[PDB]
Amino acid sequence: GVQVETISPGDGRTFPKRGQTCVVHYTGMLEDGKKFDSSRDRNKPFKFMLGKQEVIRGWEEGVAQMSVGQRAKLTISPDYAYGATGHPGIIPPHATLVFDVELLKLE
Ligand SMILES: CO[C@H]1C[C@@H]2CC[C@@H](C)[C@@](O)(O2)C(=O)C(=O)N2CCCC[C@H]2C(=O)O[C@H]([C@H](C)C[C@@H]2CC[C@@H](O)[C@H](OC)C2)CC(=O)[C@H](C)/C=C(\C)[C@@H](O)[C@@H](OC)C(=O)[C@H](C)C[C@H](C)/C=C/C=C/C=C/1C
Repeated sequence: GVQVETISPGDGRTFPKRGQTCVVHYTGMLEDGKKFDSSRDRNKPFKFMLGKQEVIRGWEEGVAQMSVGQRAKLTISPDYAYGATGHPGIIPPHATLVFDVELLKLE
């Protein structure tokens, strides 16, 4: 599944609702491997709508349990990421992913 380890705590009260836009900064890497993506490097936060199957399961369930201002290490097993197929040209089959995700605001 997805393990969530807090890097910095949020307010512990303001959690995303289903259908709400989450505004996040993230860095993604293969577990004990190469960094493949970082929204911080392009200086523009990433946005997705929760409960719309817009992102991988590990992100859906991981961000759902985070409060505003929280920064966490998400360790996402293959079944909650890109599984046996992988993501063409970037993520190989059976890849465990590690994301550093900070929940900046809700809109
Ligand atoms: C250039 O950068 C890419 C993202 C890259 C792709 C490759 C991966 C390594 C990665 O580097 O991100 C990455 O770090 C990663 O794994 N991500 C992105 C950060 C959130 C978690 C994860 C993810 O789920 O990506 C996502 C993953 C790759 C595919 C989805 C996985 C869940 C599954 O249910 C979806 O089926 C549909 C497909 C990509 C996204 O986060 C984007 C935003 C969402 C989609 C494309 C779909 O949800 C789509 O559905 C029609 C939409 O509703 C969108 C909003 C419609 C508009 C027009 C499309 C915008 C496309 C944006 C693409 C962006 C910014």
